[PDB]
Amino acid sequence: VIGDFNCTNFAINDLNTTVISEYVVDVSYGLGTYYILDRVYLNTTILFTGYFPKSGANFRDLSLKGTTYLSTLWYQKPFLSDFNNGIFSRVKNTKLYVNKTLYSEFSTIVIGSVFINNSYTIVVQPHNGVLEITACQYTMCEYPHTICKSKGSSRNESWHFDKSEPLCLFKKNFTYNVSTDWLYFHFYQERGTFYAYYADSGMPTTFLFSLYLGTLLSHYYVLPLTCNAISSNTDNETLQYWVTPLSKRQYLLKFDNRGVITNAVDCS
Ligand SMILES: *[C@@H]1O[C@H](CO)[C@@H](O[C@@H]2O[C@H](CO)[C@@H](O[C@@H]3O[C@H](CO[C@H]4O[C@H](CO)[C@@H](O)[C@H](O)[C@@H]4O)[C@@H](O)[C@H](O[C@H]4O[C@H](CO)[C@@H](O)[C@H](O)[C@@H]4O)[C@@H]3O)[C@H](O)[C@H]2NC(C)=O)[C@H](O)[C@H]1NC(C)=O
Ligand SMILES: *[C@@H]1O[C@H](CO)[C@@H](O[C@@H]2O[C@H](CO)[C@@H](O)[C@H](O)[C@H]2NC(C)=O)[C@H](O)[C@H]1NC(C)=O
Ligand SMILES: *[C@@H]1O[C@H](CO)[C@@H](O)[C@H](O)[C@H]1NC(C)=O
Ligand SMILES: *[C@@H]1O[C@H](CO)[C@@H](O)[C@H](O)[C@H]1NC(C)=O
Ligand SMILES: *[C@@H]1O[C@H](CO)[C@@H](O)[C@H](O)[C@H]1NC(C)=O
Ligand SMILES: *[C@@H]1O[C@H](CO)[C@@H](O)[C@H](O)[C@H]1NC(C)=O
Ligand SMILES: *[C@@H]1O[C@H](CO)[C@@H](O)[C@H](O)[C@H]1NC(C)=O
Ligand SMILES: *[C@@H]1O[C@H](CO)[C@@H](O)[C@H](O)[C@H]1NC(C)=O
Repeated sequence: VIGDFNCTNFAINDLNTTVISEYVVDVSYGLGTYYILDRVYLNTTILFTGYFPKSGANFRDLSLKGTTYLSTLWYQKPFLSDFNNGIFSRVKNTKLYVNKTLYSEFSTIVIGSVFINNSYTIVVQPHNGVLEITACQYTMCEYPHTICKSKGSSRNESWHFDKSEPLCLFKKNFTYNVSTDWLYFHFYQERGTFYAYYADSGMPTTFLFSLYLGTLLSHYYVLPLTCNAISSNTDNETLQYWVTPLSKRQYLLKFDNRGVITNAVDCS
């Protein structure tokens, strides 16, 4: 389980027939890199040490799409994952349509330790062009999940059950371009402070925020999304949420004559 609160008994089983899809990290076009502090480098190559993916390591696609039933096995290892120093995410923006109006969906991620309301859980959730980010003492469900608010779902949304508002260290919204095909994120921790970088356009990420927690984060989980759409019998659309571990690595970075990181090399 994530959490421990019994949010519902409705339509749960032990279905085993789901496996992690995997793909190979390739930073040669600047994927997995980020812009350095407030600096601009031009038409040059730099050696820099930062929280980066290992080149040639695997990404794991942790996105889960459901329709009605939830497997208990989705709420365990290998999906419930160790956070260590941090993670890099490559996220497909699943662009749906209703009456020729565009809607943007992708999986929520939660980052935490015990997921009990005596500890802070970070949550990053899309709301169709608004990225809502919070860090609160959420009463996380045993079996948390989200819904397609655009197309609808056979079950209600539930990932926490707080009746009164919980205590929060952080709560902000960031806009993102709903038309882009991919979002990139770095989430990492150093000396009890969490750091988030993202990009909605291009591959190199840029700083969103940092947050003092004092405590070590230890786990992350990508919430199942339940939808009446997003499948081969209705639209051929898919979720994808690729993650890979960060570590403190030395990279070569190449900046063009307008300060964009165009290429990188993991030196080991
Ligand atoms: C912070 O987060 C913690 C969890 O980490 C929350 O603590 C839980 O809170 C819930 C809701 O109050 C508790 O659930 C309720 O427990 C009652 C007592 O359980 C005993 O009695 C039942 C029989 O009634 C036995 O089966 C059981 O083994 C225990 O011996 C139950 O009486 C409640 O059931 C009633 O309400 C539900 C509501 O859905 C109905 O469906 C039932 O029919 C029935 O009417 C209910 O189960 C839970 O026990 C708490 N857990 C712990 C570990 O304390 C905190 O509430 C939360 N704090 C804040 C501020 O949000
Ligand atoms: C951040 O974005 C969220 C999601 O859009 C906003 O939450 C909604 O706010 C309206 C107006 O108060 C409510 O009617 C909705 O019920 C809220 N939830 C959802 C899921 O839409 C939120 O107001 C924004 N701002 C902040 C500071 O959180
Ligand atoms: C969860 O809640 C329902 C309704 O109260 C109950 O029937 C079910 O036995 C509960 N399961 C657990 C593990 O608490
Ligand atoms: C579930 O899948 C795992 C991993 O392949 C396997 O070890 C296990 O025996 C399976 N159990 C059932 C009942 O399918
Ligand atoms: C960029 O750097 C290369 C290598 O020094 C040089 O040949 C080129 O003229 C430079 N171009 C600009 C626009 O600075
Ligand atoms: C969803 O919420 C509505 C309104 O509270 C309720 O009527 C319905 O029974 C709920 N269904 C489930 C599966 O939770
Ligand atoms: C949004 O993304 C699309 C596709 O990448 C791009 O054509 C468009 O210019 C972007 N708009 C904004 C405001 O960034
Ligand atoms: C999904 O793609 C396949 C191959 O093109 C096609 O047979 C199928 O009908 C498509 N499904 C929908 C809902 O269009």
